[PDB]
Amino acid sequence: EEKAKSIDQATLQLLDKAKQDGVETVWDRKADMKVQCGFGSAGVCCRNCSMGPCRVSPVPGKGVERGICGATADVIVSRNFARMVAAGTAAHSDHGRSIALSLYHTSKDGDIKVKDENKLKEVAKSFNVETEGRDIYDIAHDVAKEGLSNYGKQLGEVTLPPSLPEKRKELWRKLGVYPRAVDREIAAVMHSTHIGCNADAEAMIKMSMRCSLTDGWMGSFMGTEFSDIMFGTPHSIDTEANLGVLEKNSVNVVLHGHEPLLSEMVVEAASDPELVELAKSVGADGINLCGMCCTGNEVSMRHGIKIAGNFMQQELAVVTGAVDGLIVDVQCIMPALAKLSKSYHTKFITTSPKAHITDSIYMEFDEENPLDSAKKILKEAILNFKNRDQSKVMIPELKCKAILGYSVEEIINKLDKVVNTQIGPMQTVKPLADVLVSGVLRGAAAVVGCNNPKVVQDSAHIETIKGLIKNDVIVVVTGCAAQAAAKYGLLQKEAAEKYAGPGLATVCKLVDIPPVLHMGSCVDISRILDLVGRVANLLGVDMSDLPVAGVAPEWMSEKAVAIGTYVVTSGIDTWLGVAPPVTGGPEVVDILTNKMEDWVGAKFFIETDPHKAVEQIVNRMNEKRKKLGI
Amino acid sequence: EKAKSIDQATLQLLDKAKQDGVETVWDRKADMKVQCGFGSAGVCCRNCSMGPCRVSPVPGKGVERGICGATADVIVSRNFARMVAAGTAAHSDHGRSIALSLYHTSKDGDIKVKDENKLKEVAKSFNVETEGRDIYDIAHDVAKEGLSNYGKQLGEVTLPPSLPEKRKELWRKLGVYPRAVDREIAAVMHSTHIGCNADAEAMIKMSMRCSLTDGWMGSFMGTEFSDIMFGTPHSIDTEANLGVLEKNSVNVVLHGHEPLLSEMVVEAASDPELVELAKSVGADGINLCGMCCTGNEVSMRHGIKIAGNFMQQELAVVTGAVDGLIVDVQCIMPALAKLSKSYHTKFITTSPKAHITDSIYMEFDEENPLDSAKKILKEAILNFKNRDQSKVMIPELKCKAILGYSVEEIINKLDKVVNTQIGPMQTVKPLADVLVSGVLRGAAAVVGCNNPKVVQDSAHIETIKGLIKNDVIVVVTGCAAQAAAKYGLLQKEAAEKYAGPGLATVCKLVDIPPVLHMGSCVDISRILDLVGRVANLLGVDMSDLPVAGVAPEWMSEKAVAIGTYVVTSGIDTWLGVAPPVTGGPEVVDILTNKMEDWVGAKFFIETDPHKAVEQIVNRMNEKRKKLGI
Ligand code: SF4
Ligand code: SF4
Ligand code: SF4
Ligand SMILES: [Ca+2]
Ligand SMILES: [Ca+2]
Ligand SMILES: [Ca+2]
Ligand SMILES: [Ca+2]
Ligand SMILES: [Cl-]
Ligand SMILES: [Cl-]
Ligand SMILES: [Cl-]
Ligand SMILES: [Cl-]
Ligand SMILES: [Cl-]
Ligand SMILES: [Cl-]
Repeated sequence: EEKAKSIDQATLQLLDKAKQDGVETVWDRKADMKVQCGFGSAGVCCRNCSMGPCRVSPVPGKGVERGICGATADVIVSRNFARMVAAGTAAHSDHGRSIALSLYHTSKDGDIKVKDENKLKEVAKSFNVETEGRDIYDIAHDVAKEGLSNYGKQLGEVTLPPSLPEKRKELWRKLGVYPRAVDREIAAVMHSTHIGCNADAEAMIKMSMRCSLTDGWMGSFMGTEFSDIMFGTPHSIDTEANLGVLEKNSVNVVLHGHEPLLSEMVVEAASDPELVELAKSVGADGINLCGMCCTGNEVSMRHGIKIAGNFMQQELAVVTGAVDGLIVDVQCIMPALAKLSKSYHTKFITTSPKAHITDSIYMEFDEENPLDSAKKILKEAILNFKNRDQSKVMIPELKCKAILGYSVEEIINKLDKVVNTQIGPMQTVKPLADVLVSGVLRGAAAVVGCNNPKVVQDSAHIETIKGLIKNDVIVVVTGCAAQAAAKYGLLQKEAAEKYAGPGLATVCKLVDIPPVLHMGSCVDISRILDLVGRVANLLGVDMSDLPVAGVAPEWMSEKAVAIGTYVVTSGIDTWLGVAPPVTGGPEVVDILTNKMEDWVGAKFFIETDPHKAVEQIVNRMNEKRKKLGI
Repeated sequence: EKAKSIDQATLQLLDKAKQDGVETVWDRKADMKVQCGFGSAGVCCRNCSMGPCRVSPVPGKGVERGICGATADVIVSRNFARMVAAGTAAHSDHGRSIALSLYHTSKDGDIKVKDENKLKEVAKSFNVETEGRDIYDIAHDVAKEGLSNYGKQLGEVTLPPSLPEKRKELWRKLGVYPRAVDREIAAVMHSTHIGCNADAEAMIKMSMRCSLTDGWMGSFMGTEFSDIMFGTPHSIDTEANLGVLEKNSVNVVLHGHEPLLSEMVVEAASDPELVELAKSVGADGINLCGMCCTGNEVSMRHGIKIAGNFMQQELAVVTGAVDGLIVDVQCIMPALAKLSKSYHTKFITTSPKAHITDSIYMEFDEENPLDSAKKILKEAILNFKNRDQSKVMIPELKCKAILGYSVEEIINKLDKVVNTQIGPMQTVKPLADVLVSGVLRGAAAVVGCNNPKVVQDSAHIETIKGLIKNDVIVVVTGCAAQAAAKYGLLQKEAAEKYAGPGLATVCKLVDIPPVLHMGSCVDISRILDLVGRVANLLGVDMSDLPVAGVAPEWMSEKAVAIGTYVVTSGIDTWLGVAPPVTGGPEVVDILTNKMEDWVGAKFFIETDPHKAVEQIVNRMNEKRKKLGI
């Protein structure tokens, strides 16, 4: 009768417990919202000044046509869209900015240090920083200074990655969307969306495209590249996923958020002899560290830390009654966790001055003394195990194995296994390019995205991934979408025979990989751009000429909008499972889902049905294959 | 039905607009009927696709939290902070463009260093050497240091000297000291994103830190660098209101905010070739008029007649005499594109930052600025040939006004009341003297745009008139200054007609009107400078002086950023239009109560201007008693 809440049995079990406990969840608050405002849902409501609030008609020819200022529905909708990109870009901007500042404070006998010297030497080449006969920390600081300039330089040209084809750069230049400093483009969009500024849908949407580029090729890239320098480049690693990872007799410390420095220090803190003994003093087996959302992906990729769950599972993790400490930093942390943690012994600890949540324990993460600060927070979670009500604990016995760490460096290393020593070249993406041109693999898709109560949890993610791998399309995943697959069991070597098509199953067996490749967090989507870029450069074509696609089956965050925008602007078609608020703007719908193709060689596709989406992705990929002659 | 405006010229053309069958901002306001109450109270959130969400502004009843679990106070505080971030961004790009122009100055170039003295003083603030060096070498170094304040990630930002050290340490202690301009905008846009900040007090403090990068930096730099290249304003005469348009002349109206284009269109209007072209088409000459901030910037430095303010822009086209309406960015109603189709007027858009569909687009080349301005102005001149003199109607109503009261000019004027054998010269001591003596009960700043929720110019005039009667010297900027220019308060004659005993006496001695026009809103930085200078001269903080700010009819997000930095700077601010904060009880308490305990000043929302004037006078007397003056 009522639509299912989720496809995961562990999620469905804890949802029943939440009802019996009397607590409210995101699914319950969705029902409370009832019918959602159509004006806001169509994007035709404007609040960019105090002359309104204005609400024009989404159906042209009837109702109120213009806003008080004169803005038409297309103007209102295009500005509303722009601001989402600018907000999404800002979330990834501060993320990478913080990583770069950490790189600037690295020392040989310090809490934060350079782990991957080889990666730093390569990154230093792109930023024009010398490496010959110099201290790795002196290079790291000069690189950090050059990287930080990309955020607010007002003169000169910005440094872009080598994987970005020159054809794509020239296309942006001629279109007028070449990126500038990161914070500069955010201000540019915010200024033009102000009352009495831009009133042209095409120009506004182009401003968002320019802004979104500073996220994917600058904010996220540097965030990913510098994280690999300081914490290590990820490689194929095993781990367990789903809420079944929590242990009843151990202290459970769940890390949620996005910033990787705090989670890297809580991992090291879990290995301090004093803290391991304090856990035993309280009556625990040990310290069971778990992750959720990006911060969890960033730790499972590098240290194989177990994943508790994705975005909409964050409330149900507390409902298990086994989370002693829930340490959060920034982004995608539902404020409900403060009210929910009151009904349990769980301690909700906020650490970033960027994300303060009312009625929550606030323990600021001292970046000057990071390891000491991490130990102080972890100690509080350990001591809280004393207040655990073991009789009311209920951790569903449902976990799944998964393989991740599939960075571009790791994928290239694995592809070397299928290269002949006497013929083929080494450490290049050629094996992947060869399989795509031949036609063994119909194409390569990137399923990324969040969880939305408008879609059954994980339903569209699994249906979409399944359908693509069945049609010989290798799938790469990141963020909550990657976790959704890890929970189902698609991130396993044995998933190739079970779900992959004829060609993909052959490639999986030869290269020895699962049919779905976990490439990391949403910031790690820059690795997908890097991979697709290398394939394009190796074949001497632009990214728009390859049979590639991006999918966001379930998405909410303004970050997903910026991600989609920079993916389409980079030349990769993107399918959206959740419809953005553009319905009321006919010109905006035409631009996003049609005219855009003429500007960047790619377009948006809105499809809520995942079965129809895979049909469209395959047909579109084939169209691009026929044009290229492959 | 309520009156649409108090100005007779405006009411006359509103009748013509009806007869011509054209739409105006007032018509579209009526069409919006009962505007939404969730958006009005600020309890509607669209920061993620899980929404839209709408909680109840009335605690206890209706939906309590959003889908993510965000309470009303969070939703309201995030919505308020985004208004500040947007307002700050608008001024940021304005000043940034000015700093880039300062970096491209040349001895034999279109953009030059007109005020060398000001640049030398500004160089001291940025720690740039000014001894035995080319003025353009100093200008480029000052421009580079100014540009750093927009995106420096390491080190501290440079703030102007007028800012008291007490105020700086107070911001530091509160955690709202300013970082780079664009960096702070990113910080607000980030913390407002789903799953980030969910504390009203923290969010409102983040917005205050962001707003400070607008007043003491972008707006301050924008004003300072503009005075260097285009000249520092001094007392000048001009005429205001739509009566300034001439039926037998080429009427070129400059609307917008950017000053470089306007400055170049003025220089272009003197090109012999363009002067003769105006004669070839059969005109008396080139009648240059301005509107909104851009019109203020040109009227402050060149006395260019002011056609009107924000809600009069459509009515300027309705006269049927505007041959060319050249625009750039900020507050250029998009309605002008459709409205211009009913008349011969050529609506020209010149900025890639503000493209408007169905408008003639002539990009203003910043590499060849004078040649670019000449090419745009030529199109406006040639359009005179397409005028239909039978459908023209310019109200025979204009007003004389005096403006150009920069801090330098106010000080220069105050030196005439200083004995050659006692007080120092070029200081604000005479103004602090009258304020401490009690002759001037205080000093209020009336700034702001125009909103259909309020009768056009009604609150501006009633507030200004009421403050000057109660011996409170009034300083004005933007549409509020233009409103006063049209009424006739920016005249020396207005002191005897509308000012109190003390203020009328001071006006007679200093030889000034009772209301001083200090420029555009980027020129509100002059108000901060002036108040800051008085605070430093008296060895106190800005929150200790009997000063206040008023926004009787605001609407722009810039106005929210202005108000926020004015309160954060220590000056109490009154709002004539209620912002979208009603639905957040904690947010209301923070802005209108706890803020006083954080920065020594708070917000006051009052729609009735007569009540607002009483509240301002009482609050000033309260601060005077605490100081013993
Ligand atoms: S503010 Fe807009 S989106 Fe929100 S409830 Fe009102 S009309 Fe709908
Ligand atoms: S900018 Fe225009 S559409 Fe938006 S609230 Fe203001 S008058 Fe209405
Ligand atoms: S921020 Fe919260 S209340 Fe707003 S749309 Fe998102 S989930 Fe809903
Ligand atoms: Ca890079
Ligand atoms: Ca393995
Ligand atoms: Ca701490
Ligand atoms: Ca100065
Ligand atoms: Cl390669
Ligand atoms: Cl009327
Ligand atoms: Cl019209
Ligand atoms: Cl006409
Ligand atoms: Cl002084
Ligand atoms: Cl009157």
